[PDB]
Amino acid sequence: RDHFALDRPSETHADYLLRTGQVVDISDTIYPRNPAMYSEEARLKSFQNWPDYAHLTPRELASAGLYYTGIGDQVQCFACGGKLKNWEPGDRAWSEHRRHFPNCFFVLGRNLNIRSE
Ligand SMILES: [Zn+2]
Repeated sequence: RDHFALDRPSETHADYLLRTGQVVDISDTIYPRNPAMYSEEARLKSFQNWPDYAHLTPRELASAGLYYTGIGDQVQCFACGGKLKNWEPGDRAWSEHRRHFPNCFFVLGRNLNIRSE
């Protein structure tokens, strides 16, 4: 019969929460387009032999969700898929990433621990 007096009928898990919660962010997926550099450390490898005049720091790029494709000073976002070339002095690595691709789920909430609050 109705074990537990009901059997957790009202809300059980995501599959059930879908009725209201809904997992679909904005109906456009959101999985990384290059997990190879999902971790900051891994991203480091991306900048294997990072020049000294590129434009910005290699790590910072990783922290910004940018993976180097060996194309000179051209970096791209492995998450949403935002490539940017022809950088200039002053334009923050990801600062231009959002300007040309502001729909990056990483840009907004940053992602990763970095709780603080
Ligand atoms: Zn992005």
